[PDB]
Amino acid sequence: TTVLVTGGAGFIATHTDIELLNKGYDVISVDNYGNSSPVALERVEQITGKPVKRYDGDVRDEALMERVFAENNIDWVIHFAGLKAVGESVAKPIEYYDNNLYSTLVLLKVMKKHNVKKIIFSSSATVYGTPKELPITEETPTGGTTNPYGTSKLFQEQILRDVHVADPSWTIVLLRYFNPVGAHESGLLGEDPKGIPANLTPYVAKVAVGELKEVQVYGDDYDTPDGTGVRDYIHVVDLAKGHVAVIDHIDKEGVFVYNLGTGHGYSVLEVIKAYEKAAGHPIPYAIKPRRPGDIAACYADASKAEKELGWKAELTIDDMAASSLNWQTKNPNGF
Amino acid sequence: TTVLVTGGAGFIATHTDIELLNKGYDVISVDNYGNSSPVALERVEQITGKPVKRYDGDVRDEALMERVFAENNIDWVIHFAGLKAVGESVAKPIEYYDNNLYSTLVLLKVMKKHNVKKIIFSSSATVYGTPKELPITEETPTGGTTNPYGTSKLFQEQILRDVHVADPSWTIVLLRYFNPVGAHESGLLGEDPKGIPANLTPYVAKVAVGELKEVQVYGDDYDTPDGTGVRDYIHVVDLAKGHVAVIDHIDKEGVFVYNLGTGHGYSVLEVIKAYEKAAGHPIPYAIKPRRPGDIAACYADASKAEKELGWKAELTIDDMAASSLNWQTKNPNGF
Ligand SMILES: NC(=O)c1ccc[n+]([C@@H]2O[C@H](COP(=O)([O-])OP(=O)(O)OC[C@H]3O[C@@H](n4cnc5c(N)ncnc54)[C@H](O)[C@@H]3O)[C@@H](O)[C@H]2O)c1
Ligand SMILES: NC(=O)c1ccc[n+]([C@@H]2O[C@H](COP(=O)([O-])OP(=O)(O)OC[C@H]3O[C@@H](n4cnc5c(N)ncnc54)[C@H](O)[C@@H]3O)[C@@H](O)[C@H]2O)c1
Ligand SMILES: CC(=O)N[C@H]1[C@@H](OP(=O)(O)OP(=O)(O)OC[C@H]2O[C@@H](n3ccc(=O)[nH]c3=O)[C@H](O)[C@@H]2O)O[C@H](CO)[C@@H](O)[C@@H]1O
Ligand SMILES: CC(=O)N[C@H]1[C@@H](OP(=O)(O)OP(=O)(O)OC[C@H]2O[C@@H](n3ccc(=O)[nH]c3=O)[C@H](O)[C@@H]2O)O[C@H](CO)[C@@H](O)[C@@H]1O
Ligand SMILES: [Mg+2]
Ligand SMILES: [Mg+2]
Ligand SMILES: [Mg+2]
Ligand SMILES: [Mg+2]
Repeated sequence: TTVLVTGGAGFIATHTDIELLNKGYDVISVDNYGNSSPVALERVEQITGKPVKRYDGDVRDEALMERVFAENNIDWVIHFAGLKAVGESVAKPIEYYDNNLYSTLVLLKVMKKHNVKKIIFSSSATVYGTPKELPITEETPTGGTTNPYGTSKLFQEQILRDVHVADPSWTIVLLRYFNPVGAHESGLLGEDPKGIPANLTPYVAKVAVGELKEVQVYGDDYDTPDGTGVRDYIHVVDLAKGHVAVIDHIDKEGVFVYNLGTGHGYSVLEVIKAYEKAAGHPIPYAIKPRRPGDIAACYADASKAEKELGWKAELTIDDMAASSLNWQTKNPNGF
Repeated sequence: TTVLVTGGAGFIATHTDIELLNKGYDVISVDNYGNSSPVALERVEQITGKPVKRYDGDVRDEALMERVFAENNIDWVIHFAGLKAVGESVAKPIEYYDNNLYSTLVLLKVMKKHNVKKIIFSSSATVYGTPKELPITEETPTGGTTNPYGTSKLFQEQILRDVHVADPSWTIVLLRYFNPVGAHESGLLGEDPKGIPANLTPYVAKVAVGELKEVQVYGDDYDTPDGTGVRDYIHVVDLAKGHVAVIDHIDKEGVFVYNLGTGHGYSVLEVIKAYEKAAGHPIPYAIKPRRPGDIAACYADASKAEKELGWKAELTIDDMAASSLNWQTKNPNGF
């Protein structure tokens, strides 16, 4: 089984690459390195002892994607390529909608042309907007998205559903990830964005090892116990294993929806404390205004994925923090 | 004032071109002729005695759209370019989403680059899905769209709203048209799709003049008085005049939403009868299965547009039928 992984050198993709390779799948990456390094793929290869076929370019480049599909026999696609910062998406909607919607459309056009009809889409808890209920299940209504990133994810889900309506020989798996954190136990690979991290834990990790000065905590006036945002953090290795479970167990036509989270919700301050326990010292933070697009609280009921895929997130917020900190200590500037 | 009209040689656009030109606006067309003829623009020029600057190509071609904006000083854009058949959209979702979403995104990218920040978007009663109430007002909730075409229109509206959030110096006018029918009184111009018409009235007109054999009536088991679909038909000349009213009266920043319809609902059989009265003979029809994506009944409350734009649709279903039939009699194969 050959798996094309778009955004193949990113955070979640590189952890997924490892887990796929370790189970005997073949892996091809396509990435433009907007938010990652090609070096991450060397580290995948080093950890696993296995190849990643590497293509360099944009998923919106039809000629490139035609070459990828012409040169390889692809069974599954995992579509990670996208821009993903909630706050940034509010200020740059067109950049988000172009990148995120059109990457998907060029991918699907080329897939259809080669009759490759099995896709895992990297969706997001953001599709639930302000959650109609907590914890969130796959029956919780979607919509009321609060930022163009989240909107783009919900739009993409609908586009994929419409593909199956027009051709029900497709297998479409919509994986709504919560908040992945952490690093591969080896410490050879972890979260390495370009520029200042837009997400919480890489920023916290960098402050803890002295690469950044101060954790910026966006809002303390949310309707949560300590007033900061509450999120379901999941170890990126558990999230990676979920992808392998999908491909191991789903070999039928249809549209399948799964929440991938832990069910445990942590506030921003509780994440900071987890890292402080891991580091053995204070991690400086400051309360700042709310970030546009942010909601108060979201966390998952992931029991559907356990039932149908045999999959559960085992790793704890301490494992997440320790592994993150191990990676960032060994690689303070990343790659 | 210079107005770029994308999809500038299509049905609604050519009627709009006339009304804009007759009020002293300058008009540029960009069109790929997927569903229209370049000859329609000669007829615009002939009716008005005024020029249309003609560009030939795809709105998704960034280099073309960059040339259009570099070569002209554009004040307003009216974005008609899209694929628009409900039933077809169900079978060809990706063609619809590519054409419709990416045309809009390339347009907006180029507009932003030249600081042209006034747009009228050709939206659609389809955004209301199965209407939560009748008649439909701009307060009726959107969503529950039943076909990728309608979905694409609702997605585009949200994208445009997100542009204004990121840059509230924009003027965005979302015009939700109901069902335009008819032709310019001259009979020199009218609805001329490529291939068999996908919409009702051009097909009815062609049957009436003997160009097609039999009106295919899609479903007679809807919850409507005669069981066929019910739509708010609006004379295309009234709809064109609505666009001029927007540009005459709206010169401020913001997002503005208007339903453009008559408030009168007609069944498919009542449309056929209107044409039979206009032709003076039976127009053969046959009851066929439901078309995928179709809803039972939609019609407009357009009083918001009357209030704010001084605009109202005056022309009746008889005017629509007579003018359609006048055009199709003089031009049985169109252009
Ligand atoms: N918390 C999370 O990190 C999270 C949660 C839910 C969903 N997701 C989704 O997961 C996917 C991956 O997230 P991630 O955290 O690994 O982010 P990431 O930035 O590390 O990974 C995305 C990769 O895609 C690449 N890329 C982006 N646009 C591209 C394009 N047009 N062509 C080619 N390459 C492109 C980037 O360079 C990057 O390596 C995204 O689609 C994101 O929305 C992420
Ligand atoms: N009942 C209606 O006809 C109706 C009602 C509501 C909304 N609308 C919207 O109005 C617009 C115009 O409708 P119309 O009835 O004039 O249809 P039309 O097909 O006559 O007009 C659209 C024009 O766009 C062109 N076009 C399409 N895609 C293009 C692209 N990518 N680049 C360049 N040209 C392109 C076609 O060749 C055509 O001339 C569409 O966006 C449609 O969804 C139509
Ligand atoms: C860039 C990124 O990885 N975004 C992902 C994250 O969303 P999400 O926006 O929740 O992720 P963040 O890591 O940016 O934010 C987590 C929490 O920390 C706060 N915060 C964040 C950064 C910071 O420097 N300071 C701070 O206080 C936020 O307000 C929020 O309450 O999970 C989603 C699924 O839920 C994914 O779809 C998003 O792609
Ligand atoms: C291709 C086209 O112009 N579609 C437009 C039309 O939708 P809409 O789908 O209503 O337009 P149609 O002209 O296709 O259908 C009108 C009615 O006639 C029926 N029918 C149609 C064709 C036919 O041959 N036989 C028949 O019975 C339909 O089932 C429907 O009840 O108005 C919408 C706004 O409301 C626009 O967004 C759509 O772009
Ligand atoms: Mg908790
Ligand atoms: Mg089980
Ligand atoms: Mg009526
Ligand atoms: Mg008034």
